[PDB]
Amino acid sequence: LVFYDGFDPDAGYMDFCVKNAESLNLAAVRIFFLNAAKAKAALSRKPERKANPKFGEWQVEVINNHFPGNRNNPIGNNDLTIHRLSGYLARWVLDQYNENDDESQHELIRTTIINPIAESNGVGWDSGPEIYLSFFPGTEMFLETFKFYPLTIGIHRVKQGMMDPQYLKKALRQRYGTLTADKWMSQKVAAIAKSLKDVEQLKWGKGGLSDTAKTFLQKFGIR
Amino acid sequence: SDLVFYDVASTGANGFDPDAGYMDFCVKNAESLNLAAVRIFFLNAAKAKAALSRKPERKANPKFGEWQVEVINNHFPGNRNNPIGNNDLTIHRLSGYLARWVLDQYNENDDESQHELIRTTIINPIAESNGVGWDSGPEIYLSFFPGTEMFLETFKFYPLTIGIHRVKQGMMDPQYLKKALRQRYGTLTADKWMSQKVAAIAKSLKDVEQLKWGKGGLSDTAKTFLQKFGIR
Amino acid sequence: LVFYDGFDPDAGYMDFCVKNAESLNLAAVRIFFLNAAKAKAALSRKPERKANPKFGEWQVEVINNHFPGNRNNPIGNNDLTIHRLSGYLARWVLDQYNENDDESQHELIRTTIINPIAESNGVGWDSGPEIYLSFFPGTEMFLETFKFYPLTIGIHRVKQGMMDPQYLKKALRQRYGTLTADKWMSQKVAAIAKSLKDVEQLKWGKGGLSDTAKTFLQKFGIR
Amino acid sequence: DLVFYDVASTGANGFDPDAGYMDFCVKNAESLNLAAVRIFFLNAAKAKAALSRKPERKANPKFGEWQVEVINNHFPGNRNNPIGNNDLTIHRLSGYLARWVLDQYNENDDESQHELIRTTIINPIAESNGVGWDSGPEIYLSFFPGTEMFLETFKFYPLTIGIHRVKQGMMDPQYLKKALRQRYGTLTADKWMSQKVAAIAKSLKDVEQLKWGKGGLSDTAKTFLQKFGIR
RNA sequence: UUUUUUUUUUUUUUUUUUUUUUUUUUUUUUUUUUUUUUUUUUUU
Repeated sequence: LVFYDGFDPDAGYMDFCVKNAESLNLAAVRIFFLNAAKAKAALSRKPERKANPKFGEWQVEVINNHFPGNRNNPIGNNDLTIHRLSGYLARWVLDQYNENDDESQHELIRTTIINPIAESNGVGWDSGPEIYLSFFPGTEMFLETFKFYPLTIGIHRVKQGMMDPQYLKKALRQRYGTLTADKWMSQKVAAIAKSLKDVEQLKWGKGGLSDTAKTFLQKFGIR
Repeated sequence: SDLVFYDVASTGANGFDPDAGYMDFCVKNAESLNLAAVRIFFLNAAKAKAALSRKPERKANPKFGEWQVEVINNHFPGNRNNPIGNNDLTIHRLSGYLARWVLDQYNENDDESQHELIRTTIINPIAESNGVGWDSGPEIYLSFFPGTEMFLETFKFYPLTIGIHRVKQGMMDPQYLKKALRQRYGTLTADKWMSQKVAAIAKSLKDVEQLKWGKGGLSDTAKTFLQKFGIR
Repeated sequence: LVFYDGFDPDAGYMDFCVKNAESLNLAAVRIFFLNAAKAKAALSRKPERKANPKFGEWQVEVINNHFPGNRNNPIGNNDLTIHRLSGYLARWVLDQYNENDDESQHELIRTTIINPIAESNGVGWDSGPEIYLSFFPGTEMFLETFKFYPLTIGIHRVKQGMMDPQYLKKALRQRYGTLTADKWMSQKVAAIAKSLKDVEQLKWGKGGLSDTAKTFLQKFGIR
Repeated sequence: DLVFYDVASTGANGFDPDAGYMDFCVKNAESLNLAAVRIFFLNAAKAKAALSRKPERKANPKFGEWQVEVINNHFPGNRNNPIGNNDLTIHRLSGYLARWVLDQYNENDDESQHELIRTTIINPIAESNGVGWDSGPEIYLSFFPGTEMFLETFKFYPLTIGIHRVKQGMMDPQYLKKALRQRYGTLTADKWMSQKVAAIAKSLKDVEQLKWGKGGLSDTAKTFLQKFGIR
């Protein structure tokens, strides 16, 4: 009853890869990305402080504070949330891709791994492995790795009134490799603007069902 | 809530024709059907869904009244990708096939005695739970069963438009409409019937919109009673 | 896998009184009726199937299906919900009152036991023990005991657009002692109409939120 | 946990916040300063939660280097413990101190001392709706709880903030009731609700014209984002 | 359908208690894809 008055994800990734490089494969991760949603829900229902969900055949200790009451429980730099997984695991896939040149293996990834959030906006692997994987949440942790895309997708989304600005706040504090938010907002402006044009010219069309159906339903007042 | 998650494949197409599966079904079963059997089913459908999501077996054989049948189970979490041939049965597909079977019965004759029996016997909890009864029409009453989006023509678009009205009122999550929107109107693609049969649909909607949408109906004696005290 | 095709509160009361006559007193009950609300809330947050809430110093096993998902879990004729307590417990108070003639004890009840729903409509013990206690939910289970008041309050409420009719449905199926809904709707019409006049002439303004305030808030688009 | 207790029935007592405020300033003016208070306002909710564990009737918490005798009935069992119009709860402190800060600001027109105050003292709730000192002192501090004790002094803002909050469905209307029974200096609610209606609607318009974000965003971020056509 | 269940109504008090609570490479709240497939709301 008496009163007075630093998380690095690059580090967290090395930690995470170490403990799990062993147990990972495409089919496991694929299944994670599909149910990233489903678990956010369930964990909000569970009152517990931790949980060990299983994706396919890869169980993992994640911290739960999706439950209403836990939302403010502090978290160590090696701890996992679904968000942090989504980020780390996205980065993993990219690393799997750049590992090699194999068109056969590259095609396996584009076949196995699938990103609903991206596909829901008509964006596919053909657009770019970076830009594709940037739609997964948690990629704001690795702006240099993902070429500002996780940011600029957000920017572009906010510009079209499809996202509440307050969801950018996560990304705007994050580093660019070894630069503070305050520094790179100043230095990397053109680079960011390049990375936005790149985002702008994607097809933001397909994904929202067929076009016929899009419109049909609009006729009877819906979205 | 036991936080086990699984794959969800693509395996595109499958070309499932419900009219095809329906005939195969009537052939194999017409023999063993009757209002008592079916009546029961429609009341224990959701019951049977829940119970199959415990039983880990791939196939099951439930029994309604005195009618047993081979259904495919993948209500159970792990089984949700088990592939299904266009003659096989899920609860869903039965609910659709049987809903149509009942319609055929009604339309078979104009016997006021047999229609009597049908209204009286068979019952759609979902319809009644929106304050809707047989008197609104047969086609519209049975369209409230799930599975009837397999036969959009046969039920005069009502399965689609019920869904649309449901969304328009924020009574339903739009994900659940998507089922219908990929279905056919007898011999058309969605792409086609969405383009052409728009007027026909808006009619079907108007009909659905003019139903006594109550949620939890009342008894008829209660209204005439309350109407004594100036309530209506 | 194989399929085919009624709760009597008079009985449920005897069961309930038996198991709890022992542990009850005014100060306990009083506290229940105050937090009847607060528990409806909390139980909706708890995912569990049962709960043992404590009112003052009287703990009790009640069935929870205030949680969204449990709402359809079937319930035995001896089981308690808050609603069924509220009813039973209301009946208990009346029985306490008619037990005796003691003006001293009668005054202890009017002092100890308090009904917000009644007082919020300006209705107090002076109106009648029956009519007062009829504002408590769950009294529809005992229409004969509470002289059609639980019903007619509802009727009168609906007449003044202060209640959605659909809340009367509970009461309209309930018995009058040993008569079906279908029978007494026919036979007891005058009696009901007497019990409604009785209701009509109470004071519906006082006790609640002051009329000045009612309006004030309306001016800034509020009720 | 579901452990329900009884409820107070006694009425009116007399708690005159202007009275209790002077007694308080008298007893404590001595020991107060921006550092102490600054701290309080940041650990107020912290202290609430901690007192609802400590079963004692009274407590003596300390902020910065300022200790004080508060009355605890955050603890479940204690919620009916009766309180004299000179005693302190966290709530009443929040109100008293919010007023103390205002007196400080108004004491002079020293741009140097106002500087210090804006810089030091900080209302998490105001900042967490995207509101800062620049919106005005009276309006900024009204976001503290307890300031409904002094509706005049804070230009109705404590009431109208609450109203706007409900109008937006950001708040449960039960929590407005506190204010609606309070005074406007020398009037009953009954009176000031009747008469000072225009004055209130003004105070509302002011509150409604605040930059109601929710969660701040650094000033550099806005000017940055304004390069890409975002505000 | 229901002698079921659930969702509105929960008193006065210049009283008391209960939601809001900034900086942060923290945390939480949006976006979650194709098939006349399958699963997941609707159930008198």
